[PDB]
Amino acid sequence: SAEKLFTPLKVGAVTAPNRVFMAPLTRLRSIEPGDIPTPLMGEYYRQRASAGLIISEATQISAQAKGYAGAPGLHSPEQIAAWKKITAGVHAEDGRIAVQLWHTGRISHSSIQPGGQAPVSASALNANTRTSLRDENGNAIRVDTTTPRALELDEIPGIVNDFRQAVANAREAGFDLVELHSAHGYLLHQFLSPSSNQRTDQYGGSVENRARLVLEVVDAVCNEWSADRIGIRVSPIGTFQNVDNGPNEEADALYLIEELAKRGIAYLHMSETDLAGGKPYSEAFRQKVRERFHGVIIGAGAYTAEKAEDLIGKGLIDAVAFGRDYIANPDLVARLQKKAELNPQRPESFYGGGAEGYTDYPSL
Ligand SMILES: Cc1cc2nc3c(=O)[nH]c(=O)nc-3n(C[C@H](O)[C@H](O)[C@H](O)COP(=O)(O)O)c2cc1C
Ligand SMILES: C[C@]12C=CC(=O)C=C1CC[C@@H]1[C@@H]2C(=O)C[C@@]2(C)[C@H]1CC[C@]2(O)/C(O)=C/O
Repeated sequence: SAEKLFTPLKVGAVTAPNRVFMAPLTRLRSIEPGDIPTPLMGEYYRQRASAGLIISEATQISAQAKGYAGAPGLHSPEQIAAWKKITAGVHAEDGRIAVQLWHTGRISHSSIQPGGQAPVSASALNANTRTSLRDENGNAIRVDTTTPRALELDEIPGIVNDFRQAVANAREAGFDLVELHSAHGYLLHQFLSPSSNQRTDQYGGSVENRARLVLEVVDAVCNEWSADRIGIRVSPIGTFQNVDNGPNEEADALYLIEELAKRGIAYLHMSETDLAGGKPYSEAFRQKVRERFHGVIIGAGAYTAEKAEDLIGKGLIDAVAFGRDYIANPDLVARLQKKAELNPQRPESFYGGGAEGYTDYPSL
């Protein structure tokens, strides 16, 4: 029963009974055509309802936002109807669930874009990585990303509106909170990073300009619903999927965080490392972040329970989001509380497929 990991925490409009959160995890098992959540996905989330808070797999705010075959959306009536069943399942088990909303930007492929056209981004620069599509048999396959088209200035308001509309849809779908995906090299992060943003208008250049889009989105969704329903995920230190954070990452991160604090949003979710190597956050930096944000702070990235307890005990973060351990342990909370062994992970089934390696992992 660790120490503080199993104590309640007020997270915006809801109250988590523990600080063991389920990180957003793309599993690519949605129905196509339609990018529709499935009953299987509903079962998967229901099995993990004991989490202090479940943060859903990244979900499209629009069809244009799609970058992976199998990722769900929250823009169509069918998607809203399917998500409604999933959130109800989680609530039936007394859990809480937030929907992570994204626009993949340049991490996409023309074959899954509307009209088969090139994807969009801050600038016309290829992501230089491989996204996941589906072959003729419906199996996940890695394919090089398509070079994007730079969004025209007059197209930006539309992007902001898509985020706003998706949040309105999330409210109807029964989600408890929404998490804006402003990390890991996706659209919002593409604007935030100098490496992927070479714009010469007000959306490029200074950190103020680079953060303009994400802050416009934050304001739009706070106005649409309520600030205490809004969370945001950032990965401001280091490099993620080829997108770094510039030569002044620390200062730029604090600027963004101070701006986010002004909106009084529910939480700040910090993704500290990418799947590969990554420089550890200094306690000094954590302190700088803590004193600038007055909401819940969630730490994530190869966390150990011990590390979570250490940082929560030091008053630097409030909760921890576990990714892969949640894939393999539906009842991770109980296991960590009883200090029980965990099920082994099967990475081969992280993406695509069906029930195997998804609803496959037993609870105690
Ligand atoms: C299979 C897989 C899918 C992921 N999908 C997402 C996602 O959709 N959105 C996101 O922000 N991060 C995503 N991540 C990152 C996780 O949220 C988490 O931060 C990461 O797994 C590192 O923590 P861990 O060591 O506890 O797994 C993904 C990671 C994995 C392994
Ligand atoms: C975890 C991840 C990272 C951050 C995020 O927000 C969402 C995801 C889900 C998809 C993952 C992605 C990666 O880290 C890169 C992967 C693993 C991709 C699927 C195929 C992939 O693009 C890879 O094979 C390219 O090398």
